[PDB]
Amino acid sequence: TAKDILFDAEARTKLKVGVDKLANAVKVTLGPAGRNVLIDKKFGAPTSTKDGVTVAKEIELVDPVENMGAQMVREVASKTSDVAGDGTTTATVLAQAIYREGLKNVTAGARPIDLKRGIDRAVKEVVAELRNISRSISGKKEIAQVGTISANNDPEIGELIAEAMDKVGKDGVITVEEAKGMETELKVVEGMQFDRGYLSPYFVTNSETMEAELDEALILIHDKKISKELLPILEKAAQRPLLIIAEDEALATLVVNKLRGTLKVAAVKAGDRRKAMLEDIAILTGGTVISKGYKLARITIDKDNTTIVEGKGKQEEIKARINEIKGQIEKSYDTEKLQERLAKLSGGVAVLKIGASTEVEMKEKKARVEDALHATRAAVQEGIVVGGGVALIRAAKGLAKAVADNEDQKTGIEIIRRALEEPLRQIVANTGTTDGAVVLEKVKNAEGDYGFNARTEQYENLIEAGVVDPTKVTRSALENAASVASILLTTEAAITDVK
Amino acid sequence: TAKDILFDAEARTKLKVGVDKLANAVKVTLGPAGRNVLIDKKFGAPTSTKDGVTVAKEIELVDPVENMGAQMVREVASKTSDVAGDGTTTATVLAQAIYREGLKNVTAGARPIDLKRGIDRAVKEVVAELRNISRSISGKKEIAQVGTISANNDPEIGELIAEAMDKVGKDGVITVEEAKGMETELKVVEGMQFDRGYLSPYFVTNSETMEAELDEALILIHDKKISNMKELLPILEKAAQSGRPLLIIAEDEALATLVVNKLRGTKVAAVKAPGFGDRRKAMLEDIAILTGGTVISEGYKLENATMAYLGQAARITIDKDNTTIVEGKGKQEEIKARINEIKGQIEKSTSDYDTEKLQERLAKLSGGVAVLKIGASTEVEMKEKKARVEDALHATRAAVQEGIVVGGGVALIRAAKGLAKAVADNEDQKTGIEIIRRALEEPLRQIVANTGTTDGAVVLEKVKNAEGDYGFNARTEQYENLIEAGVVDPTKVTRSALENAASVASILLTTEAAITDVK
Amino acid sequence: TAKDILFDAEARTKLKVGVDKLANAVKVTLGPAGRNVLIDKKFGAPTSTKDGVTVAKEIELVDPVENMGAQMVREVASKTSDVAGDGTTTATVLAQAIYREGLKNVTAGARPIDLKRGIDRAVKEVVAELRNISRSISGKKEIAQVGTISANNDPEIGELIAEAMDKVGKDGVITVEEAKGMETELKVVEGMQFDRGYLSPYFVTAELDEALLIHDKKLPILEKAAQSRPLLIIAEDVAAVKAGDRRKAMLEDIAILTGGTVIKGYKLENATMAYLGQAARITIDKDNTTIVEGKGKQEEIKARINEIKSDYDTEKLQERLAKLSGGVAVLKIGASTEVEMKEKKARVEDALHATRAAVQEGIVVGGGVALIRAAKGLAKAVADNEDQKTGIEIIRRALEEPLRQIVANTGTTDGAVVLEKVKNAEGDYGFNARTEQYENLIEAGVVDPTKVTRSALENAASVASILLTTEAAITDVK
Amino acid sequence: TAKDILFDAEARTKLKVGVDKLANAVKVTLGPAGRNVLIDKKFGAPTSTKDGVTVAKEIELVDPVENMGAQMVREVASKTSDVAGDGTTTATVLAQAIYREGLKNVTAGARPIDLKRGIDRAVKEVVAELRNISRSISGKKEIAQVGTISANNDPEIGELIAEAMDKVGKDGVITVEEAKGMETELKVVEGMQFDRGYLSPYFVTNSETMEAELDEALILIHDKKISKELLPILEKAAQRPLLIIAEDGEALATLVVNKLRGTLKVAAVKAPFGDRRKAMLEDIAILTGGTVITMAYLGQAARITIDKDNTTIVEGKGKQEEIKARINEIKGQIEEKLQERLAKLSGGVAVLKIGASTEVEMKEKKARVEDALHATRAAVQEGIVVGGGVALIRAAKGLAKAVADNEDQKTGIEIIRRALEEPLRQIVANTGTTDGAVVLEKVKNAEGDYGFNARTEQYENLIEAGVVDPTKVTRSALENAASVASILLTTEAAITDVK
Ligand SMILES: [Ca+2]
Ligand SMILES: [Ca+2]
Ligand SMILES: [Ca+2]
Repeated sequence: TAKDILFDAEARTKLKVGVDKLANAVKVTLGPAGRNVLIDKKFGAPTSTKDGVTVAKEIELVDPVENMGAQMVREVASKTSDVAGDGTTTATVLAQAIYREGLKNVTAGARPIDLKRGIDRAVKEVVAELRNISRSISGKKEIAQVGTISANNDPEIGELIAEAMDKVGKDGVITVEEAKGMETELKVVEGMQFDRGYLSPYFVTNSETMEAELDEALILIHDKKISKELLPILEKAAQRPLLIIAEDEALATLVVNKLRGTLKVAAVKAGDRRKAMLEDIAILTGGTVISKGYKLARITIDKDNTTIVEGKGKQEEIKARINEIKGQIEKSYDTEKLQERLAKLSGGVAVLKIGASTEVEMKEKKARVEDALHATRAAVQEGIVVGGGVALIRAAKGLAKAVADNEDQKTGIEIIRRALEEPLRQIVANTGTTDGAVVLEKVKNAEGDYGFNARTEQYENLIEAGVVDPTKVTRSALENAASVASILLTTEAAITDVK
Repeated sequence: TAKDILFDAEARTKLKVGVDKLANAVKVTLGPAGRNVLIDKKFGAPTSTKDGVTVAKEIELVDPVENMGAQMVREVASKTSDVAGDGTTTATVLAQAIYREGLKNVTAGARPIDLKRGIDRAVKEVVAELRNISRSISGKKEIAQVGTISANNDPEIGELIAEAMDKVGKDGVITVEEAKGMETELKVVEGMQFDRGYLSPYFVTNSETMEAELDEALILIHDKKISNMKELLPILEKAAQSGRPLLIIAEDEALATLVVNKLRGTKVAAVKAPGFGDRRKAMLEDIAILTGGTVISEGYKLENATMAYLGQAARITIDKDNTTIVEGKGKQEEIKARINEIKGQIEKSTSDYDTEKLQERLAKLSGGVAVLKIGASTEVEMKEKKARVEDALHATRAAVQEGIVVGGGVALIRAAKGLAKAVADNEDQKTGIEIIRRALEEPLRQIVANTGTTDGAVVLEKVKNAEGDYGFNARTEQYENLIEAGVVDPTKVTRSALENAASVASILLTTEAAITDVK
Repeated sequence: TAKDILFDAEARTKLKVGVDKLANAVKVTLGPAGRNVLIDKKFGAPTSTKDGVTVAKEIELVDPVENMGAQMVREVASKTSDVAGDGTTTATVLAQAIYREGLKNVTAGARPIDLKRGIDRAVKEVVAELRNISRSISGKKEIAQVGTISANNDPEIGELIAEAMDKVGKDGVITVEEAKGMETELKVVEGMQFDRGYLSPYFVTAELDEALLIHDKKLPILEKAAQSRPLLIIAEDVAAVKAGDRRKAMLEDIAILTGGTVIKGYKLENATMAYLGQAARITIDKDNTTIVEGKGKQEEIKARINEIKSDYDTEKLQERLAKLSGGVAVLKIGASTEVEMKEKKARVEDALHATRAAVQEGIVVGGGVALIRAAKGLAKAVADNEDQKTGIEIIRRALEEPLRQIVANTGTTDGAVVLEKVKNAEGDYGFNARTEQYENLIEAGVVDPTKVTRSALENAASVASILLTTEAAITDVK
Repeated sequence: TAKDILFDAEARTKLKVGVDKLANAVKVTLGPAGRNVLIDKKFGAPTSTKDGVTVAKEIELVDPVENMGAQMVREVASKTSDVAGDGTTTATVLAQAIYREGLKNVTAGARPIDLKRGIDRAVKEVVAELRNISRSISGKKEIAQVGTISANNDPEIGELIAEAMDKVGKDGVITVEEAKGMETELKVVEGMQFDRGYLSPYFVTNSETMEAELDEALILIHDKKISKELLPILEKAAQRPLLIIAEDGEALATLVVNKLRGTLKVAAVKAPFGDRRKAMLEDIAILTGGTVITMAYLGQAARITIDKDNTTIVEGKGKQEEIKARINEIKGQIEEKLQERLAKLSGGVAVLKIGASTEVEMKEKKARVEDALHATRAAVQEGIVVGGGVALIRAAKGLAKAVADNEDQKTGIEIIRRALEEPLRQIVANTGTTDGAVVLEKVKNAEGDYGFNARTEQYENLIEAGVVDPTKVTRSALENAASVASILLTTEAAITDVK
């Protein structure tokens, strides 16, 4: 269709309006002092949410140029919680500050590409200093402590996550499921996980976790493309859910039936490494690959992940596949990919069964366990830092190592320096305090983990009081915010359809 | 869809208009002097109602942000009369007062978070003082006295409610049904109650009470989710040959078939199974042996279709929060054996948790269901006094729990004495406390205002300077002793009205943004 | 659906506009001098009517709040005519006057509730005095005269009602059908009638010969009884009629008069057709169901009478004795042509209904004079304050409105003098709008049943009291 | 339908508005300093691209006359990247500058046709001088250098391109597929290609590459026209896709509906004229194992790729002695186009199997090879000039040989003179510096390969620094730009439908 094109300053200023509309909406929920946001419904009472992810997913604008900038910062900041599980709102606040002060200097005559270089060099040094203050977590002692903090002072949850990672390892597969009663238990079952996600978002079973739950599901292994093709195998299977695994018209047939009352299915994709894993996935679930003269318990489907929990094969035939994998190990960079498959079959999947007195309390703990698990998995990888937005301020000391080739690149370093204070400035601002300018000054002049705690409105040691953020959360927020702001600063044109 | 966003003062002020539109409409019906509200109808004469709940259900606004505030106060205040049986309009009047005075101070420089803390600390002390001034109701004598007051001075109803609570206890299951004649009687029949709702409001039989009533219904017990609408077709078709309604008890768009089929023609309802996990499979058997049927586990829904496996009961009532099975057709023989089985498992007493967890299951099959059959000379007279029994029953149920206090809004004023124990960390928190102090007078000030007098300021002064149960009775327009005169409220109603009102008023003060779709 | 809300003065003022629009349309038809109203139709010539009820049923307004006030008065004033024969327009005129003066004082600062208390106290005393001046009607001579006046001065119609009420009694069942010829014949036939009626609007046909089903509780017999005779279905659920403690006792009474039995050891699915009571002819319209010649056992019906023959309950089942022992008189009216027959047959039904009401609560002077005479009872009305006293005064001036509208419809501007000459006079002296002369209205034949007059005032004060106490009007957004 | 007509200057001015909107949007992506362009999406985050080809395809205008000017320049400039593999953005920048100065002199009173004559004489001289300063590429040493440059300094890619051209020759057919594993290999099979592509774009299997890919399809040779008729033999092979090769309407649309729907994947390609087309039909039979005009008459093998202007068959179904029998028959005629007939079967097709560590890196490396392969074929053909827009400035010395009859024709010569420096002026402008006027004068004064490198923002020798463009790219962008700009200068009327 026809287009409307905006150029340079007129395009960048209108993008700022959309970025500001997104940020100002989500940033009021930042921190423990975050305020309440009302999201209207079509009928009934509205939704009261203090979560910044809920507010962000509802943000949409009438003006397409403003909506572009709002959707740009949304997609980039959303990639923070994908590999971490927290910090989307922090990245959004940072992205607004980096882009606001960047445009001010671009208007002043600074080169946008030099401001980008100064930002990119400043970010590498802030992350460097950020890892210097990072404290790694390993062992069932301090792992259970991180899980207890993320579970809001629940030591029984921390040990459940600690003893789970002591079986399959720190890189192992951990799954949370509902128990059969008050007792919470931990067991390990045969299963694997790969990096192929769902083909369409319409396969999501519950928007709470954005996953797809298939209970007692049949598995279909196919090495060819999709575009349905074979009705009888698919139609007769509807007489238990079915997971279809192919190499790629037929997708629309599965989406309509997914929303339909019956025929509940999901579609997940799978060189020669894929041919061997399909037979390995079929030997685990007892199925048969179709490639080869073939003609015609729980499965969790995430965005980037697919996990088969307790796939039922033959116990002896699955172990016979293990002998073939390690047998080829002794016969050989190429051997690294083969040993990965060895840990998937023999490693298993640790399942965390959570239960409570009532059903609403059983789903209460399951919500906290999945949150505590996701945060602890990130704390084991890149470590932990001080929360409350202080770690970004402490990491500002590393800016002295940033080298600016000219004045404009030095300005970009100053933009990052002033942006690091914005998350803490907003956390104090959400308390309704008019003195928040002094609060930032005391925390900045201090050292270490000393900072302002917005929950009790008291100055104390944040790590000692349980206020901490995963290092992966803090560094990803700054990297993503600086990424989207640099793309918007260097954007000379904005193209959109005509209404 | 694209969104429009309001921020801070502009959002809170727009939300206040919706709360005022809701409150000003419902509050004219408060008290015995409450005035009449005309509600337009599609065709014919309009509906005249003095009931604040009926007026509240009709309130809807064109402005999306204003409608949000109106629906916020509506849902939270509706929870007052949900558990306590009354107090919805009082919760709305209190919510408008706390929110109005709250917004005045926010624009004056007060932090909303410290106001909320001052609000919450004041309410905890006012509820505390309500507990101290509350008279606990116990014993067959005064229970009938409370039931007589709630019945509008009918001694027969109070004695009937008191006798019902004597058979099944305080927590027993009591239902109100129509009788066959002028004689009012009480019948205790075998049954139980579990908390589960219908899977869709379209199953509701009588939209006035929002209940699904089934006479001589068939009970289908299944422990797994049904998404099929295929394997269940032969057993559902075999129920059409019987002609009696069907209640499907399962774990769970297959429910859309039964919702549309029963709405447009031929009469069945479905609810979720009670509990979960291993405790669900055991309760489904108790809900089976009681109704005279068997559980379908892994038999199957497709094959093995037998009406002997289906249970049946005389009457089954399903509200949104609960499902009641009255007079199950299961024989008394195996029911006695099921009791000794659970009592034998309770005699083992292994885990301290499972000990009382199993007794909750035993008490449902032991105490049964007490049925109150109400009748009169004419059919229209029975429907009048049947609604009075259902109101008097729910009022007495709440009176036995938390006690009773003085009505006429005086208990809220008397409970202000507890504000001296409310500690304030700063002036903003102290401001939130005096916001609660001025809000407690609002229910009485509105009750007096509904009399039409301009002297309400003087009436509020006499009652506050009075002592104990002395207050103004808006019905007779006389200063007297309200408890001696029969003006009383369950303590649960009064404390829930203030708690809910302060809850929704605190959320709106802490609301910095309002998101709504573009028109 | 979103709503628009009005409060207090704004709400009640717009409600008054709708009430004024309804009253001003119907009140021009009041009295014998009432004027003419044209009602548009879809195609052809419009309908012209002097009847206030016809104009009332056509009143619908575009403004929802104004329409609510019009439908309020319409529904309440229509209840006056449930059993009246007249008086629907009078109740609307009274409701307009009470509500107008009510709002007028509410704006002046009077409490609406104190006005309502004064209104209700004033009505009880007016109705009390209305019964003191009322004259009871009993005996075939007085009933024949009242029936003649209700027949538009037809002496034989009044005698027909009197002789029919002479054999079956004052409370007896009287029905009207069409004669088979010129002769108008009255004959007492066996049967009973109750107050129930058809459960739906349809099946008007309801004339059923050889009815040939009594079911107390909530299928194959319908197809069985169809071949071998229209069936009547009496149950609590080719015609069906609805059926507390005295309900089942009368089910056996109908089962004895009919040749069947009540279908609780009887199942409606397994019930034989021999249990179906068969009568001669059944006539069912809306509020009544008439059974004629139930064809039951004369020995069983005579035995059930002896079975019947502690205070209000003893007289409750004593009315069932009049069902079996008493009969149903049939009035068959005929003439030379069908146009003169069906018209005269409708005049008998309208005259019988008025005569039935005159026997119950009595008769009072017409022309709106009874409401003015009954104003003397207001001296017994006790006022607790000045606001309630103004409520007494509202009713006082309201009672003059019906007579003032009758004189206004004559087109004269002298109606103010006619109202004063009536109030200064005592007794039955009044103004006859037919001859436009002063005379005694009872001797002149101008009279209304006391039930008609008291119901118009009680209903008018009722609907006007609700509107004065209405603080809110909620309507759907356009 | 009714029309709106604009005449002369009124029509040419409106066309310029559309030309400017196309150029100004695409030109910000020109050069290594090119800046991002945000293109809106129906839902989700918008597309951010630095590619001028992606931006150009999105430009569409509301005004009909303005859209004509944008579509004229876009289609003509797209022919640059079609044959030469690149330079479609440069052609748009040149066409904007030529048409801008053209209209400016037409308003000054210069005859448009003499401006066109002056432009065309100048282009022939600039292209001639561009050939003089070009450097021919030959041998495995020079080809490996060009392939490594187009691969962003990846010696494995440059050597593979030179090795592939070492077998099939300079003009031989080279195709790129995806390898079955980590190892990158090379294989040669017996195949041929012809200049006839697909009949309809709806047969495209893969998008954004403007092509169609048939994996393991069947070939049918038909000498007549296809207008349901031959359907009886079509469903016999429907129980694998098939490739129909015939002279061509009615039944062609039936295959279009079956394409987008996904039932019986098929593609139609015109037969390669007269007796010569039937002669190549036998070569398309014997080599492909089919029979000219039954399931025995349809050959097949490997994968068939179908471009717009091209179609390729791979590896054939023919027997080893069967292909040699027809090769001896064509070689039977001794004593100019008959040599190209036997150069197809005997030439073969070189298949490039590209692979990487993961599946995501393979498609990034594969597209890198496909761009390098297309860039190398232009280097071996017309040579290589200096990049960075310097070759257009150096070739301006050839304007002395251009003979101008009158002043208007001399004006056209100078229009080309000022336009040749426009691409370099835009590359420096994309850096954000306001001093770019100095960079242009400093490069113009220097001689040879000395020019400005916008990647490092420093002056150097561009040929030794890796900055180079194929001569075919530079000369085509100028010839295409001057072509469309001359048509618009001579356009006296613009006719378009009424809205
Ligand atoms: Ca809405
Ligand atoms: Ca209407
Ligand atoms: Ca859009």
